[PDB]
Amino acid sequence: GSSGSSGIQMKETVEEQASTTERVFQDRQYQIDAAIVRIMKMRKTLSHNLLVSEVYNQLKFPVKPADLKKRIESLIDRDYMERDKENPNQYNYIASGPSSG
Repeated sequence: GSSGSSGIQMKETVEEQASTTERVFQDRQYQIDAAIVRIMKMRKTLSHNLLVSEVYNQLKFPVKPADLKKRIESLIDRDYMERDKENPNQYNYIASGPSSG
């Protein structure tokens, strides 16, 4: 949604410390799931290699194999992508929604 009864909406901060924050936990999962939905969508049908490759290009940060894979599988079961009867390496687009360009 939106901040709510707010005037301006724009935030941005930069921190350089080995330590790990908590907000970086949600931002990550989103960065991935988002990059996947965006990629898959645009590509009616994409494979694992083509996927992992595209996603990485969209993410300027290294992602773990457990998280990445998990994100995919889920999405697929989230009525977003389907595994080609032939091989589970290929995923087709199913999500329903209008588009402009």
